Amino acid sequence: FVEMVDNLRGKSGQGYYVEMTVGSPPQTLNILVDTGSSNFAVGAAPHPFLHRYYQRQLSSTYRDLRKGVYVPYTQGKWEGELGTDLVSIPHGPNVTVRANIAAITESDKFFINGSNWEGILGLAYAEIARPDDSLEPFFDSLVKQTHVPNLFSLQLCGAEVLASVGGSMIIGGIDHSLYTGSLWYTPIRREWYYEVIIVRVEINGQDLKMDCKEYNYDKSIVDSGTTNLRLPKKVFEAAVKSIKAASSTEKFPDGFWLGEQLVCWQAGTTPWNIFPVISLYLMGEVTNQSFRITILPQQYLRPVDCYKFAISQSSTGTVMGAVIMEGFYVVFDRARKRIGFAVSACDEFRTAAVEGPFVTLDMEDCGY
Ligand SMILES: CN1C(=O)[C@@](c2ccc(OC(F)F)cc2)(c2ccc(F)c(C#CCCCF)c2)N=C1N
Repeated sequence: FVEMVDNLRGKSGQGYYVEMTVGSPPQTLNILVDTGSSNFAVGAAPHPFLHRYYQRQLSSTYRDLRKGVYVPYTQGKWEGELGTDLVSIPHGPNVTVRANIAAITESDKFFINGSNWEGILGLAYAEIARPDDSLEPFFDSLVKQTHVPNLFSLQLCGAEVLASVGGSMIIGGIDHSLYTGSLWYTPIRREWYYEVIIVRVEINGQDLKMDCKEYNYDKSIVDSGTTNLRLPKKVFEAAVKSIKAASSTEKFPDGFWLGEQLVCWQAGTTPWNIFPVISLYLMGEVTNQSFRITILPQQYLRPVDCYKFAISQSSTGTVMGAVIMEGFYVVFDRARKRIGFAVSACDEFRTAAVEGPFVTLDMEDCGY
């Protein structure tokens, strides 16, 4: 998997993308790695934010499925045309797949100005594919057509323009050099999103003491296509109160805590130690057993030395977005219906951690 290391790039808050080629001859595009959706959806017509796009006309191997797709969603919308073509990942496995491609012809608030990607690689399951679950997701095609093992892993690394970020998507395996210590696994509750179960939450060692159903209300998911840790309303309010209290030696405006206003210190003086660590305890493979992943302010204050608060409110459940994933090497073990976490290879007092087991009772009752 040596050749797949550092195959991801992005700008802070604009997602991580992998280089792909579509069609014959190959057309090079940058594609968002998105565990929170299930379509391979690519810009296929001019757009003000797109500097290149997929040209079906130019591909000898393109096949029209003669059906459209319209996807309205919360933040925006897109419209397109379904078909198939040959798809490769130059810094991925040495294979070529015939995949479904939604060629986006019209969109609103979908593409991001300056992001440097032109499409999305939906890595989640067929249940949430558009227009419906009959449209085989890319990874499913890849596994069915090739000898690639049914697993992928993501090392998303942190670190005037938006700061450039990097990482690795290891397709078909686990690269031991990308993590230290043990890999701890949480069950995939249901194969639609990468749905998981959080059984408790601590801020600086202090239990939020909520009924665990609250942490998963109405679901909890692992989503590389979301920047923030997003939390259900009641959990969000409990969390910010706790973080405000720990960092009380300094005062910040409401705009900061609402994740919309930046906060600055002079270069090098960021008081990391006034901000608490946050531990999410995930359901273990064994009943009554959990493990915790612990994240630092360095993860949840996102650089814009100016930072935005990267924890925000959700009405669609918990979203463990890039800022959770950036602490860790994350294994999407589809074959064994489980997601692994270990401390990623990528300050002086604190470190991100993955630690277990911890005995917490009635974990199945945390669902919903
Ligand atoms: C939450 N989320 C989205 O809204 C979405 C998405 C993807 C496909 C969809 O339709 C499907 F049918 F093609 C609908 C929604 C998404 C859409 C547009 C975007 F610029 C981004 C992004 C980004 C970079 C910041 C976090 F990286 C994510 N991906 C996620 N995880």
